[PDB]
Order: sequence, then structure tokens, then C-alpha cells
Amino acid sequence: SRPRILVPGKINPRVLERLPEMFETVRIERADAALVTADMRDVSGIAVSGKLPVPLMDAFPSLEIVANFGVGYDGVDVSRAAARGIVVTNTPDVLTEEVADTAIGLLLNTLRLLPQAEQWLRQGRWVREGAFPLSPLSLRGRTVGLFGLGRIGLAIARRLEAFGVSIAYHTRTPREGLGFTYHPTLVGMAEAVDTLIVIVPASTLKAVNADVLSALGPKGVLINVGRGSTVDEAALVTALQNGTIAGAGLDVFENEPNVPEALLSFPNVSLLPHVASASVVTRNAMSDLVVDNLKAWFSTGEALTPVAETPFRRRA
Amino acid sequence: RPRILVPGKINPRVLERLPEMFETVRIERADAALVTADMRDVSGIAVSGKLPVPLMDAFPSLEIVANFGVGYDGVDVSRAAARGIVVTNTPDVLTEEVADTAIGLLLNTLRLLPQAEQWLRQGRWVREGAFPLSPLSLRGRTVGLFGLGRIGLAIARRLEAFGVSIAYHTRTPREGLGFTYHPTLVGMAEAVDTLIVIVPGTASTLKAVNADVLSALGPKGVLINVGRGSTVDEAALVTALQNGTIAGAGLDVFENEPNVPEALLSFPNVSLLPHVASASVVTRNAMSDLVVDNLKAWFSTGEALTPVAETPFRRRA
Repeated sequence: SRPRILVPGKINPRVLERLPEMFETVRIERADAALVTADMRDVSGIAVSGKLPVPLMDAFPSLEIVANFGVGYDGVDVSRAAARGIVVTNTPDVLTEEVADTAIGLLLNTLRLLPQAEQWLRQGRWVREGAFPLSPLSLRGRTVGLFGLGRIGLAIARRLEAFGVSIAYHTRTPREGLGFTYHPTLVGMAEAVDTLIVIVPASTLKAVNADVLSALGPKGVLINVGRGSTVDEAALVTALQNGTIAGAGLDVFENEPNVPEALLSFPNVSLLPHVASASVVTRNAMSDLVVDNLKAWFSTGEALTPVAETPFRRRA
Repeated sequence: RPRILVPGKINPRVLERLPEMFETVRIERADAALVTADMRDVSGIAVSGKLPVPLMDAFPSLEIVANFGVGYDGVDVSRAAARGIVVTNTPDVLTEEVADTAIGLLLNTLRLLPQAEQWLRQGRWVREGAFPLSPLSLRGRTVGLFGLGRIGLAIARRLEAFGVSIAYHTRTPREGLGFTYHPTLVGMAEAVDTLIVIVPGTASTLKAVNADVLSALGPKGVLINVGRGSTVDEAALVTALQNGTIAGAGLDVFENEPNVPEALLSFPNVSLLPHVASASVVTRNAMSDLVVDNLKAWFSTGEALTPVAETPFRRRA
């Protein structure tokens, strides 16, 4: 019979629309083991956006595959899935250009204060008060340091080159044939650049700390489009308050959808609710890749975009 | 020390640097009625915005009008040229900045980043969940540049790196360019889904972006105006947005700035900026420097740095 695919919690409707091509669908209102009933013993696969708790993942003896919606899969315990022989797929490549677009957008918005300028116009202030204040910052003359690279980092770099900015990067191992300036230390890169873009596609927990920010300097701008936990929140707030850095743009946070109240108060900070890939067309392509992974697995025994930790083939 | 009139508001950097070579004369507004008898000896003007002809013609010794900005519509250049008055503007030093703003506006129009930010700041991420998915994207789009120039090229250069095709429409095509030329605007609009209005040249484009150009652009069509407000038929744009004839618009310029038509403020798929193209501290400082440097160059060497095309003049003492 049609394999049974569990979808816990909210997911893009396009996933649900396309699952019935090959599958029977099982929904639970939230990603919670307590919602699992006895008749779900025959679940073979999971399609999920966001957190997949280990107790839910391990409630299914026939589970073969976790199709993760998103290029990041921190919400899936990949080590535990790998240990149980469960293949894990993600959604790379189909969102790369979109995410890079958002990152440039965030950066331009952080530097030039375009959303505030728009707000100023919409509130009637252009007429009565005159011109929106001049943005203290600009992309002109800036040097960018990429913390992490990957296909997304390359895409961002490619865009930034066309803006006439120098590109540096920091990764554990350098890359051959690139033409960006490599830096074996983060702090050293931060010393050499005024704009730090956190991508981090290894542990980087609190890597962007008080010393990295201090090194970045008083014209320094931090853009986080990677992992919220990579940035030391308390250190960022202090640095913004003291003018140790000049500004920041953040698309990710430690405890989404909550955003620290202190960050909301700064006039030189741009904040987005994790919209990196959040267009209809890109989220549809991601939805298609989730489903196509499942279809490919169950029909050919080979997934399309398995994660690096699970290069598996189906046995049945 | 030549006397330089500065009428109305101007970047403080201009006022800081004028005393290097000049005596400065301020009037609170660009108005001939503020002119007193002791200002007869004014030799030059530095001005941002409108320079009314009566003010310009109040000064028999006037040699030079140093315009703050690449656009100089506020100066009657034909009248200045007729009186032998050189006019300078501020090109080049703002090109990359303006192109940056245009890309920003475009990304904001398509991806709704300012609304997403507003949604977060209003507490809606917690209470309601994710910001709605943006109906539009830059992915798969084709861009048509209405007008080109150094700013157009700069925009195109950026857009190529985003993996978008570039078309352009100008009166005469350009040799050795990688872009698809279109002798008609409406034809370009048929071929593309994203129309960026730049129109840097001499020629008239009054209401060129009309109901038919918008209709041609189509129901996935996006209009970005970073050129001249008057180039877009405002009534036609509003109707097209209301009927879903086009999908969205981003505007940095308006017909009667700083006033913005009330109807345009109501649309959820429109991004509006108060003419911030060049409005960074660093670019406005470079513009300020070029205004002053034009004056200094004129009065010290008899040659301006960036005289406008209509006044290729040299100083006679």
C-alpha cells in the first residue's frame, strides 16, 4: 500500500496538495508525541517544517525518512536519525538565490534605513517636517566578511561584487580557485572588514562575541542570516548601546518568534521575522522538493537531496 | 573673496567649506523679495532645489550657479545660458548610491521587507505566526530599463548578478552592450515583467508610462520609478493597481514632492520612499564637495569641473 506520511503541525499547503500523488497523509495538530495514536504505528515517513522532537521521531518503528522543509535542519536530530538508519532530506539549491536576495535586501535596509524612510513618508512627516534624515551609513566604501560560505555565501558574494565591494571569508578550511581573501580566524576577518555577514551553513555557538564586534569597529555592521545562537545576544546589545558597532540587520533569533525587547529599541537595527526564503514561488519549490524527495525515496530507493550525515539508500 | 548666495536650506557641508575661498550670503528662502541692496555684488549661487528666475536675474555680476544634485530642473538653464551664466551639477559622485537605492526599492517592493519588519515590531510574529508569503519575487523576472545612462548601467550591472535578463528602451541603441534593445516602450513592456524608470536624458517622457504600457506589462508586472514622477501617468497607475492590471510598484519620486497622492498610500503592494536615492551622509557630502569644488575651480582657474551640457563656458573676469 501507499506509504503513510506524517505531517506534524503547520506546513505549506502545497506539500499537502502533492502528497496524495503517492501517499496517505497523517496529520497531527502539533509536533508532539502525545498526539500519536495507536493507528499511526505504520508511519513510514515524515514531512516537517521546524522542530521534530526526538520522542515524536522515535514513536514510529517503520520510519524510513524525514523530509525537512528548509535548507537548515537543526530541528531534526540528525545524529539520532543517522544512528537509526533514517535518511534525512532537506531543501537546498531551490532557495539559494532567494535567500541571497533577502540578505542583500536586509543589508541595504540596515545601511540606508529604507523602511524608516517609508514609515516617515506614510506618517505624513515629509510634508510637515521635510526630508527624512540622511542615513549615517552606506554600502559605499564597505568591505564585507562572510562568516561561512556554501552555495548561499557564494551567491551573496556574487551579488556584492556587482556593488563594487571587496569580499573576505572565514571558514575552517579555505577554498581553492576563489579570489576572495581567506581568513583562518573570525576575529582577524572582523579586524579587516567593516561588514560581517553571518551565514554559517560545525559549531559556531556565540562565535560572534564581544571581541569580534569590538574588532569590527565603530563603522561596523552585523548582518545575521544564519543562526541566531551564533551571535552573543548580550554582547550585541551592549555593543549597539555603546556605539561599538554602527548597526545591525537580523533575520534570525535564538528563540523565534520571540525577539529580545532590547533589540526593538535601537534606531540603527533592522529586524525581519525569518523571511529569507518566504516568497510564494520559492516556498512552492521547497514544497515540491520535500514531496519529490519522498516520492524518489519510495519509488527508486534514492533521495534527491539527502543531508551529508545520511547518504543512505532504501532497504525494504 | 567672491560673494556666494545660498538661498534656502542646503547641506551644512556646503556652508562649512565655502569660507575656504568665499564670502557667504544667506537668505532664508529662494525668493527675490529677500534680496537687499548690499547683495548687488553676488558673483555666484550655490543652491539645492528651485532657483526662481527673478532671484537668478536679480544679480548683474552673477557668473555661476552651482546646483546641488545631478538633476537641475529647478534652474532655468536656457535663461542662464542666454545670460552667459555657467551652471554646474553633481554627477558621478552619486551614481553607485542611486543604483543601490533602486535595487533596495525593488527588493522591498517584491519581498515586502518593510511590512515584514512592521509585522515583527507590532508583535504579530508571536500572536499570529509567520508574515504571509510574499506573492512576488525577483526569481524568474525580466527587467526593462526605461532610459539608461551611467545610473542605468550601474543598475543593470547589479541586476545581472541577481541572474535577471536586462532589456532597455532608449531613442538610439547602444553599441557593444549585452542587453536587448527595444525601439518602443510598449514593446519592451510586453517583453518584460519589471519596468524600471530611470529616464536620465534630455528628451521628453511626459506620461510615457501610461495605461497601455502598464497593461502591456501585465498582471505579474512591477513598476519601479526612480527617474521622474511626471513620466508616470499617476491616474493610470492608480487604476492599474486597483484593478490588478499590474502586481505592484515601488516609487521614489513624485510629481509634486513632498506631496504624495493619497490613493497611492492605500495599496498593500506599493513601496514608497521620500526621494532618498542619494540620501546618505557620505554621498551627500561628496555632492556638497563637488558644489564647492566647482565654485573654487571656476573662480581660481576659470574652468568648472562639471558644467552642464548647455553651458560649456569658461570664465571671463
